[PDB]
Parts: sequence; C-alpha cells; structure tokens
Amino acid sequence: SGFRKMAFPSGKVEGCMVQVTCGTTTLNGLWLDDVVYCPRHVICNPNYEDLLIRKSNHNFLVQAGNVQLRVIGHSMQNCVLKLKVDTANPKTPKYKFVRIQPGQTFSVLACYNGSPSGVYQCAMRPNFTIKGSFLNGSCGSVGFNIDYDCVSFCYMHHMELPTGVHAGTDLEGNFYGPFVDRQTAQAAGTDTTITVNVLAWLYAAVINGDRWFLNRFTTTLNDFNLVAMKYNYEPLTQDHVDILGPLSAQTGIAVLDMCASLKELLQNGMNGRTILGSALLEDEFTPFDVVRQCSGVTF
Amino acid sequence: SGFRKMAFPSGKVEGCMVQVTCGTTTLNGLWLDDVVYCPRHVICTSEDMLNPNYEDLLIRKSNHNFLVQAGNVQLRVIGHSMQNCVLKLKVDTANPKTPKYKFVRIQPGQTFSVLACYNGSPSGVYQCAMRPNFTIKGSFLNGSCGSVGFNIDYDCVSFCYMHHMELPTGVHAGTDLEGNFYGPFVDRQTAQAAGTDTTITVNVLAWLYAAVINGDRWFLNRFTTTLNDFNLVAMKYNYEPLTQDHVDILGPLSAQTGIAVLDMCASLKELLQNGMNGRTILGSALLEDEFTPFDVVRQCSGVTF
Ligand SMILES: CN(CCC#N)S(=O)(=O)N1Cc2ccc(Cl)cc2[C@H](C(=O)Nc2cncc3ccccc23)C1
Ligand SMILES: CN(CCC#N)S(=O)(=O)N1Cc2ccc(Cl)cc2[C@H](C(=O)Nc2cncc3ccccc23)C1
Ligand SMILES: [Cl-]
Repeated sequence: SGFRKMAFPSGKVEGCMVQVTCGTTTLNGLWLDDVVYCPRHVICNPNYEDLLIRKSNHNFLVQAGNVQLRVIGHSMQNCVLKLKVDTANPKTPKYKFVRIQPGQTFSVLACYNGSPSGVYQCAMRPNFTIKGSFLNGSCGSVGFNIDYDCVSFCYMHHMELPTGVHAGTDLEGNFYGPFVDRQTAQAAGTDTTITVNVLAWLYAAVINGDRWFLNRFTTTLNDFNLVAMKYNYEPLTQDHVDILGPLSAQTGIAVLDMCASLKELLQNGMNGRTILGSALLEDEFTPFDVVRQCSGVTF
Repeated sequence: SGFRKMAFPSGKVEGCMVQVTCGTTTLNGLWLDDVVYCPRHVICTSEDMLNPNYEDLLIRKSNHNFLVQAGNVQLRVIGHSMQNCVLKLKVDTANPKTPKYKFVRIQPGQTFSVLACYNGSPSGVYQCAMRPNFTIKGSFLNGSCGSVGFNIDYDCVSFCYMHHMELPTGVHAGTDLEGNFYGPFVDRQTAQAAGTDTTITVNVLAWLYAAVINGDRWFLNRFTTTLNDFNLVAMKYNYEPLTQDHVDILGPLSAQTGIAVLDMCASLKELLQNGMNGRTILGSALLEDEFTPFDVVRQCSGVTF
C-alpha cells in the first residue's frame, strides 16, 4: 500500500556529474566516456559558432570531484557543448540518449557545482515546460529514466521562464518547446492536463482502495473529449485507451467507464473528499509508472 | 523557483543494499563494513509471527542458514547477533562501497528519503516524514522489508529508519538502525493499529514561509495571535501543539521574509477556518506538512521574491 511520487535510483547518474567553468559562468556537465556534455550557454544576439571559435581547450575548466579533467577538444551540437576530455569516466553506465514526448515522466538529479543535491520526479508538460525546482547554478542538471540496467538520458536543464517553470533540451541539444537559449522575451504557452495520466492515477487509487468516485456509467470517446476540451484537458486518443488496457483488466473498470468518473469529477469536483491524499486530479504519473509502482520493478 | 518534494541522491545507499534469505523468507539488508543489518523477523515463519520467541528461533540457527547476496556475489556469514528488532550478520567481506555514515534516531515531524528495495535491488526513491503517530505513509509492497530511510546532509549518510511492517490502514512501521521501533509497535502479528494522526504544525508553517519566498502572499492577514490562542484553535483541527522550540526553529525564515512566527500562525488559523477557496499554495490544494524548516532553507533560495 501507499502511492508516492517516486524517482528512479540516481546512483548511476551521480557518478557522471561534473562542474564546468568558463570565465564567469559555472554550471553542471554530464561526463560519459571521454566527453562532457553541458549547455552551450557556458561560453556566454549570441552567434554561438563565432563565440566558440575564440575559445581554446584550456579556457574550459572541468572538475570531477576533487580532480581536474583536461579538455582536449570541443564541438557544438545544437544547444549542447561537447567537451572532449583526456580521461574516460570509469563510472560510465550503460546509456542511450532519448527524446521524450509531452506527458512522459522522468527523474531529475538537481546539481550545483557538479555536486548532486536532490532527486525528484516530474513530467514533460503538454506546453513543453517542466515544473521543476531549480536555483541559479542548476543548469546542466539532467532528466533520466532507467529501463532495466540502461540509463536513458532525456533532458538537460538550460533555463527558467518568468512564471517559474523550466526549459531545456534532449541530450542532442534540441530544445523541448519553442524556446531559445538566450536573454529574450519568451513565455510558456497555456498548459493542459495530461488526461491519460489522470486516468492512470484514478486506476492507482482503485488499486489502493479509493472507489468513492466510481459510478455505473460509461461514455463514448467522442463525448468524453467534448467534455475534456472544455476543462483544458488533453484529447484522449485510442492509443491512450489501448495503453490503459492492463489497468482496466486488473481493476475490472473499462477505460470509458473510468472516463465517465473523470467526467463527473470535472463537472462536480471532489466535494470535501480526496483521492490518494490529493484534493486535485494528479497528472504526473504515467500508466507505466502506476504499473511499476504497483508491482515492484527493480534496478 | 519551484517547490518539489525532493529526496536525497540515493547512490551512497544503493551500494549498501543486499538480499537476505533465511529458509522461505527473503528480504533486504544494509551492508556497512563487514556487517549486514536486517529485520530480525527474517528468521520467522508466518505462523511464528503471532507470538514469536526470537531468542529461541535464533539459537536454532547457524551462520550457513543465512544466505546473503550482494549483486551476483554470495557473501559468507561468519557470525550473528541480535540487537533489539535487528539482526546483525557478520560477513567475511567488508563493503568497498561503504560510505561515511551515522545511525540517528529521528523525532516525529522529521523528514527522510526512502530507497525502496525488493530482492536486494533498489527500485525507487521517495521523500517522507515520521508522522506524529510514529508511522510513515510509504509506498511498500511485500518483499520491501529491510528498505532504509536516510538523510545525506554534507558527505555523511544518516541512517534513521529500517522498514519492518505494514499496518491495517496501509501505513508503515519500522525501527531505527539499532532495532528500536518508532511507536508502540511490535514485530509481531498482533492487533495493533496506528493512533489517530495529527498535522505537523511547524512543517505547515515552514511550507507557508517557502510560499512567501516563492512570491505568494495571498493567505496572509493583518492579525497576530498568542501561542496559547493559536494552540487552542490548532487542536480543534487535529494539528500538533506548536511549542516555543518550534517558534525558535522558525526564527531564520521569519527574519528572511519579514513575517513574525505568530503572524504566520494567524494566517494558518485563517486558512483552517476558510479553506483555500479555489486557490493553491505551491501547487497544492491542501496544507503540506512533510517539509521541515531545515528542508525549506535547503531547497528555497536565500532571496525572497
Ligand atoms: C533572467 N535570468 C533568469 C531568471 C528568470 N526568469 S538570469 O538569471 O539572468 N538567466 C538568463 C538566462 C538566459 C538564457 C538561458 Cl538559456 C539561461 C539563463 C540563466 C537561467 O535561466 N538560469 C536558471 C535556471 N534555472 C533556474 C534559475 C532560477 C533563478 C535564476 C536563474 C535560473 C540565467
Ligand atoms: C498482514 N500482513 C501485512 C500486510 C497488510 N495489510 S502480512 O503480509 O501477513 N505481514 C505480517 C507481518 C507482521 C509483522 C511484521 Cl514485523 C511483518 C509482517 C509482514 C509485512 O507486514 N510485510 C509488508 C511490509 N511492507 C509492506 C507490505 C505490503 C503488502 C504486504 C506485506 C507488506 C508480513
Ligand atoms: Cl530529529
């Protein structure tokens, strides 16, 4: 019993965190094999190729724990700087670079000065921002998932937006969202609720004994989406329905049966009640996170 | 900016997790130097749990009865002793990944990270608090026994909890790393229930100061209160009594934001009376009590918005 916002064990990622200093800017780097990846804004109308050509290898100071790593080359890939170092990381885990879709969740190892300070779970919002917890010096912190023994790196932190939400790139330097790495007027678009994730969390509640919101009714996918669109909920697709299949079979509650429950919660609210200790409908647990937490998958 | 329930990086603890098997039972152990710590109930049958005589069950065991597995390697048990509700298995190999550590007993209201494990393998990390009724609201399945709670302030791991059992309401009970249970609980399948829980008042206040730091003051009012009048109101909402110690501990947050603890106490009184009225505080529609005054100072900025 119990349902918590749970992160992946961070140990395989902690062994990769390094400190990168270039002039007045100090941020975090990800050391994998003989390359250190970090936001290209550590070199900082920024013509990044023109600013980079001026720099030499010895301008970039890289620190791994108490040891100074020696930079032997440098190249840029989109909004990420790849610093070739003299020493390969002995703690390099089995890894992949993956780009995630909005609604997908991941673990963030927040770092300052190359030292990990905390780990938390979060989701890529439909508006491509993340609601993280970061202070100045957190740039270069990474987001990841673990599938068996392989670490899938999916996010690298770059900046904070005026509303407090965060923006960054995949590990190939491509931003999530219509954002750019510079000091300019940019804002997060209007956000929406991740519908498939709220449904998964309603199934997690049923598994833990919270059945007060169940009703005798069902709905069509079209009628559910007509209602969902009016409450700023993401459209629910046939793919989402198929993905919720296992949870539907386990609890005995059809996805459109549970959709009628969500429809009633949207028009009437909770009425003094809570679901899994929450007075709000929670959308930062995917259908897979619910299955993994209510089965005990290890790493 | 931002306010998340944040756990400590679990790596220093992951390199300590081992699998302990005794007969038909299998749970987790904490391998520190040449000793593996685990719940003593690994030696029990399901039957034994009604009235187990651990001393009598332990005398019947030898070192080779306890199978210890660290990753793909079998560790050899060379001794065993019991300390309260924890079994200490002396092993032949010292853990090379042993971090700098201390065993600390925490008080209710204190927070800590839990590395949930199954079969000696870590599966997740989460943050939680020792409730006033000495239980924890964890996320644990069968096989999670022996999972540990810790804090990593600076470079030292402070082990404060080892998981032992799930109570009938879904809440969890366990011991410090010396085998002393938190609460009036026993490692016995007896009729035992968690006492009525209360809200950790000093933690809700800390979280209200964290919201002011992040630029939110909608909940404040022009009123103040005496500590006694605040507690007369707080008790009526199942809130823990706020002591002068709690007021002293909130001092730094009070000075940083410019709001007196008893004035913050007056906003809390108003929030209990009126509810939130469609509004949220740090993304929450409930008053949050699982962030201590120390966690707020750690996560939040030193500059108020
Ligand atoms: C105006 N600033 C951001 C504050 C806002 N709104 S800044 O400090 O001058 N900033 C400018 C800037 C411009 C482009 C890029 Cl790609 C990055 C950056 C930096 C940035 O965003 N850093 C941060 C990340 N994450 C969290 C933070 C929290 C606080 C303060 C900086 C945080 C610095
Ligand atoms: C009646 N049981 C509790 C489950 C409930 N409600 S049990 O499964 O027979 N249980 C009895 C018992 C009695 C004393 C002690 Cl110290 C330990 C134990 C064990 C225990 O508590 N294990 C678990 C821990 N943590 C989480 C769990 C989740 C699910 C299932 C076992 C979980 C076994
Ligand atoms: Cl304490």
